[PDB]
Amino acid sequence: SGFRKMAFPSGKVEGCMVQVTCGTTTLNGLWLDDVVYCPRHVICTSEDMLNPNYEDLLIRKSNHNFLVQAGNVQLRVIGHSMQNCVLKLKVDTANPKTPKYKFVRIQPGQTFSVLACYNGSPSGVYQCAMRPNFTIKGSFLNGSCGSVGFNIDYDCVSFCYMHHMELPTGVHAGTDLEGNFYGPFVDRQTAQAAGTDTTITVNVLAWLYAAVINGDRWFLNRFTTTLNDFNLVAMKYNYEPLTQDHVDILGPLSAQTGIAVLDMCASLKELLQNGMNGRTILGSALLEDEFTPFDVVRQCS
Amino acid sequence: FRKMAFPSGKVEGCMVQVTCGTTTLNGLWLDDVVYCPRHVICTSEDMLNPNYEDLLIRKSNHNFLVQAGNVQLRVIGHSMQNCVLKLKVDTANPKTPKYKFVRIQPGQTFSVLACYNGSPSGVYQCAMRPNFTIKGSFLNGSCGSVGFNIDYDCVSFCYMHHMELPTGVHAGTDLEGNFYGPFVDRQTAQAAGTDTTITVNVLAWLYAAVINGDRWFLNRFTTTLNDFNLVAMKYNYEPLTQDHVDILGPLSAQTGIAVLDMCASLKELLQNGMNGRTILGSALLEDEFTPFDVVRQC
Ligand SMILES: *[C@@H](O)[C@H](C[C@@H]1CCNC1=O)NC(=O)[C@H](CC(C)C)NC(=O)OC[C@@H]1CCC(=O)N1Cc1cccc(F)c1
Ligand SMILES: *[C@H](O)[C@H](C[C@@H]1CCNC1=O)NC(=O)[C@H](CC(C)C)NC(=O)OC[C@@H]1CCC(=O)N1Cc1cccc(F)c1
Repeated sequence: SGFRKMAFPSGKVEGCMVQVTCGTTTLNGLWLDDVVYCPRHVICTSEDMLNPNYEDLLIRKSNHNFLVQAGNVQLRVIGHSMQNCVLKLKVDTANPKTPKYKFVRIQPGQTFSVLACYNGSPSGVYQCAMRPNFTIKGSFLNGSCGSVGFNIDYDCVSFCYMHHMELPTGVHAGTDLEGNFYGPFVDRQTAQAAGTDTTITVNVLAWLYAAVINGDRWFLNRFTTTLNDFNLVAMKYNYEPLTQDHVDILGPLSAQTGIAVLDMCASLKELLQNGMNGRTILGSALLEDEFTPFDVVRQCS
Repeated sequence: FRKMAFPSGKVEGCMVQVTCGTTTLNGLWLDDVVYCPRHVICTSEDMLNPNYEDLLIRKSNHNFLVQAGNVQLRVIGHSMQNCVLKLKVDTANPKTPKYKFVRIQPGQTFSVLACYNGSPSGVYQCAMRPNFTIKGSFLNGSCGSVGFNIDYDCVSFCYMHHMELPTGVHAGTDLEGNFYGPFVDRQTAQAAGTDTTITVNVLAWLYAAVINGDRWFLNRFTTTLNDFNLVAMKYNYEPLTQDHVDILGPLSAQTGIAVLDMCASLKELLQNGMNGRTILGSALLEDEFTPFDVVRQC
C-alpha cells in the first residue's frame, strides 16, 4: 500500500524513563523536571489489588518508602501526592533531559507512539490507535505499566497515555498523564469488559483521501450526504459516527484533494452499502482505520 | 502483536545535516567522522553517469557544510569508501554509542530512523527483501537515514538510505558503502529482481498468531521438509533450511507445534488461501517478522 505504522523517534521520551519500586513491585515512571509520574497501583500488594483503598494505602506511605531509579542511580523522593490514578513523586533532582512537553488527553481514533519499557529500560517503540471503546492493542507484558504514549510536534512531546492494565480480551487500558482513565475502566484487578469496538470512520476517510492522493479513486461518486444521514447509516455497519472535530481534522486532506468531506462520506456510504465487489483500495480489499489524517499527511508529504 | 522498532535515541544523537551545493541529506556522526551517501556531491548534469572519483577530487573540505543542529562542524578531511563519503570533522560526538557496522542477510529485520535535514522524523521496522530492496517510507531528503539493530547497548548499523525505485521500494548500502542488490547510485530507472516471500518469517508470524489465540489455520496434516520446499518454491517463497527449522525450535516448543506441522498449515494456506479470514488482523501472510522478533515480544 505504501503506508506503514511509523512511530515518532523515541529519544526524547527515553531520556525521561525511570523505575519506581515499592517493596518488590517495580514499574516505570516518567521523570519531567523534578516530578516522577507513575501508576498509583505501584503501592499495592497483590492482595490489595482486588479492592484497594488507595487513599488509605497512601497515607501509610512515606517518601523514604519509594525507590526511584534512573538506571542504577537512586533519585531521592522529597514529596508524594496522588492525582486521580497517577502518583506524583517529587524528587530532589530536575531531569536535565526534560524536553519541551505538554500533557494532552487524546480522542478515540487518534494515534500515538508507545515506548514499551521494563524496569525503566526501553524495549521498543510502536504506533497505537485509541479505539472507540477506549482500549488500545498494545504489546504489553508484566512490568510494562508506566510505559507512556506520546506524539511529537516540533520538538514538543505531547504525552497522552500511561499504561495500567490488560483486559480479558487481551487489549490494554490506561490513563492520561493527569491520571484520568480513558474509558469507564478502574485500576482494580476485577473483571472488566471493553465495550464492543467499532470502526474508526474518520481514519477510514483519511485512508480514502490517501488513496485519492496516490491516484486510486475509482470509488469517488457525484453525490453527497448530510452528516446526520451518514452517521445513521454508518452506525448500522458498526462504524463510529463522525463528530464536528472529525470533519475539521479532515480539512487539510479535503483541501489537498478538492473533495469535500461530505462527498467523501457519500463515497464511503456506498462502499458500506454495496461492498467492494472484488475491487481493492491501495492494494487491499479491506479498509484501514488506524491511520489518522495527520498520519496520512506525514507519510505522503 | 505489532511491528516493534528499537528505541531510536542512541541513533538520533548521531544524525546531522550534510550539504554540498544545492543538495542536502543526512549524515551519521560517530566519534569524529560523518558518514553519508556520496551522491551528495552530484548536481543534475552529474546525476545520470557520475564519475565519483572525478567529482570527489575536485572537492575541497570547505565545500561540505555539516551542521549538528545549528552548530557547523568543520570538515578537516574527506575520503570515499564505495558509495559512502566519510567526512572527518574537528569535533567528536560525545553521544556516540557503542556500535558496529554489520551487513545483514536477506530476511533479517532492522529499524529505520527516517530523517530530513538532519532531524529525526519517524521510526519503523523493515526487512531486507530477498531481492535486496526494502519496503520503506522515504521521501525527498531522506538519504543518509540509517537502519540498525540494538544488542545490549550496542548499535549495529546495517543500512544507509540512497534511492527509490519506480515501484516505490527502496535501495541502499551497508555502512561500508556497498549496495544491497544490483543497484547503482546513478539517476536512472532501475528494477529489482523478482521478489520472493521470506518463509521462515511467515512461519514465525503464524506461531505468533497461535500464541495470541489464532488457530483457525492449523491442521492435522504433516509434510516433509523437501515436499514443503517444493510447494514453497512453486509459490515464490524462499527455501526453508534446516537452520531455519532449528531457529524455530523455541517457538515450536512454546506452542507444542512441530515446525513441519506449521509448514503443513502454511502449505494449506498457500494452496487454498485465507477464505476471507484474517490472521492477526491481516488479509495477507506477513513475512517481515523474524523468529527473534516474535520471541523478543512474546
Ligand atoms: C535522497 O537523496 C533521495 C531519496 C529518494 C527521493 C524520493 N524517495 C527516496 O527515497 N535519493 C535520490 O535523490 C537518488 C539519487 C541518485 C543519485 C541515486 N535518486 C532517486 O532516488 O531517484 C532516482 C531513482 C534512482 C533509482 C531509480 O530507479 N530511480 C528512478 C525513479 C523512477 C521513478 C520514481 C522514482 F522515485 C525514481
Ligand atoms: C502493570 O505492569 C500491569 C500490566 C499488565 C501485565 C500483563 N499485561 C498488562 O497489561 N498491570 C497490572 O498488573 C494490573 C494492575 C491492577 C492494579 C490494575 N492488573 C491487571 O492487568 O490485572 C488483570 C486485569 C485487571 C482488570 C481485568 O479485568 N483484568 C483481568 C485479566 C485480563 C486479562 C488477563 C489477566 F491475567 C487478567
